[PDB]
Amino acid sequence: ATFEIVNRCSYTVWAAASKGDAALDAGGRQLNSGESWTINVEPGTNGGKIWARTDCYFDDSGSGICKTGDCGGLLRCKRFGRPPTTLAEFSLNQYGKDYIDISNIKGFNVPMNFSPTTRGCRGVRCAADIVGQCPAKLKAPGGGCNDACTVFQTSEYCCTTGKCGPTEYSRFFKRLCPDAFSYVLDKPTTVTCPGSSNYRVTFCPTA
Repeated sequence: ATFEIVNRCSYTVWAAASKGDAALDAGGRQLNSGESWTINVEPGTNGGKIWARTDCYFDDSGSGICKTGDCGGLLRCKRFGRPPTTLAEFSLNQYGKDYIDISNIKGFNVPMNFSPTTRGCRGVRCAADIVGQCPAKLKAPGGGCNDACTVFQTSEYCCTTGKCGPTEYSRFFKRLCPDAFSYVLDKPTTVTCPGSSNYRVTFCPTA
């Protein structure tokens, strides 16, 4: 499947694409404002994510740090990123269908739009100014708005027991973006698309 990853933000992002134990395509690439990086994700990829990293430094080997979404210091992500990360999440060719979402379970750093570029299904977006509105106790000094699991490490916020309900904090994310996951047991905002659909993810889709 083809994912086109567009940076509409006014600032540079370092895009990332991983399934947790490996890269998807090259794993990470810088996107200046307006740039696009096109990737190929293997059919059948289950549990893939794309995200943006902010305020990154990399040496000539591709080693360094990012203030949000750092994946073990690598330009070319093998692993998931350090919260806070707005996540575009997808499992493809799962019994004939593709499943996509955006999640704020791991916080929010950059606004995003996740949309098919083929027919049969609708996109989802989390565009609101979550960083600007972020509860004081959730604010990430490095930038972004952490998830309460990250901050507070409780069974309730992190759904450790598979039993958890909404919280003031999940509800904050949910108010700003009702079409993204806010906690582990949120009513699902997963969209079913045709198997082998294609997609575009856009950072800062409105601004």
